[PDB]
Amino acid sequence: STHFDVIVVGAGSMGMAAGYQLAKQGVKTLLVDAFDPPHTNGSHHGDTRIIRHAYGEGREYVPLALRSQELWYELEKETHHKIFTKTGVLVFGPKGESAFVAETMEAAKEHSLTVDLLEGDEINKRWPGITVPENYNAIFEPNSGVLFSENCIRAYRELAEARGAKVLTHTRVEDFDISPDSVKIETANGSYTADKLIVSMGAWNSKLLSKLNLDIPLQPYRQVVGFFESDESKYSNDIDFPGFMVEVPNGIYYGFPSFGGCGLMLGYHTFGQKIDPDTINREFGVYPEDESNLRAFLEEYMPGANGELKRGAVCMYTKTLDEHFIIDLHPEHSNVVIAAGFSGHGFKFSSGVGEVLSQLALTGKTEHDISIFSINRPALKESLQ
Ligand SMILES: Cc1cc2nc3c(=O)[nH]c(=O)nc-3n(C[C@H](O)[C@H](O)[C@H](O)COP(=O)(O)OP(=O)(O)OC[C@H]3O[C@@H](n4cnc5c(N)ncnc54)[C@H](O)[C@@H]3O)c2cc1C
Ligand SMILES: [Cl-]
Repeated sequence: STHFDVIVVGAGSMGMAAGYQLAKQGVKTLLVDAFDPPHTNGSHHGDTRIIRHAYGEGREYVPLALRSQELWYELEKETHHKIFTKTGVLVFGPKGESAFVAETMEAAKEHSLTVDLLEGDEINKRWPGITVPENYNAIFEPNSGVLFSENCIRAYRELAEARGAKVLTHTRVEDFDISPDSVKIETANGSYTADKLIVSMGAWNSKLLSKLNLDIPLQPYRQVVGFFESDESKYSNDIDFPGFMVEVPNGIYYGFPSFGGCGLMLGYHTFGQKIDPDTINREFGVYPEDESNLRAFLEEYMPGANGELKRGAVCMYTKTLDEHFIIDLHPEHSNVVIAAGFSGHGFKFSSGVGEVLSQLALTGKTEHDISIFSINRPALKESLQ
């Protein structure tokens, strides 16, 4: 008996950003979440996320990253919660052997991004505590950095609610009923209707998009991070130790300097367990690889950051087959917007994605170029159910 203008299902990284954008414009919005964001059951916890701009994954990503960066600076000004610290982001790998490094370097050139290029011992000299072989090269982006991701969602929620958005917590959406002129969601706490729907359920998109007659390969992965006791004279943000994402022969790792003595945090990017979001084991350390894959990197490349484990977390990626996002209207329903498959690299864009989703919901179009995120693209291996 309350009709909304827009309902957002899944008020996490993408949905809460969309909620803020909609509320800002006086759009009557309901956000429904299975938990109470920010929380520790989805893809947004573990405190910190890298934002970088030299995005070799595709041209379309660079302006989205730069717009998102400006939106994060705006958010910083709007809230009391801490949003962004400009740690810089270091990318390294073996010379001539890392597509990730090469693509990052190409992206910086193509978009005239401000970066430093260094190699071998220059890396170890600039950032004491890093020990790479002489045949490694690097590209450092001084103006990118680290987002406090739980703070971001909390701030967007507070601002959205202040403007009149309603947030229904601890409420799982179980089904959808879509009409030419309205949308309906079904939950154990009641059913709700609106003119438009945004669907942004994170790892649960892989289970519930079938309720919208969609059959899209989406695989959730269990991805752990650990915080380690570190040499603070080397690895502290206070001594300019950078965020990093790097490629070594056995994969990609990412991490964060120690903030206020929390310890250096590390994740292994290219490996995780295939899981179901409803049965995933969210306890860190239950597989020996959780800790050992991290320490194998640290002892080789960041040896003074390989101390006692201070904290672990268990988070999820949701991968598409091509590892590009899905941001598009539902092919059968122009009043339904889908945001899915962020493939372990979506958080930095979540501010810009909130803007895109807002535009798609209200106008059926966006000013951003999102062509590479089309739900109809062949590399998805997608169709209707
Ligand atoms: C360990 C780790 C490190 C990462 N590091 C980075 C990084 O450094 N840089 C970067 O850009 N990205 C990073 N990412 C990726 C980024 O965090 C994700 O791409 C992004 O958070 C996905 O956002 P989302 O809104 O799709 O999912 P979420 O933020 O998980 O939001 C989905 C929401 O949907 C809700 N929901 C689920 N089912 C229902 C239902 N049936 N009804 C109602 N609500 C429902 C959930 O409760 C949740 O709140 C990392 C991810 C992980 C796991
Ligand atoms: Cl993801």
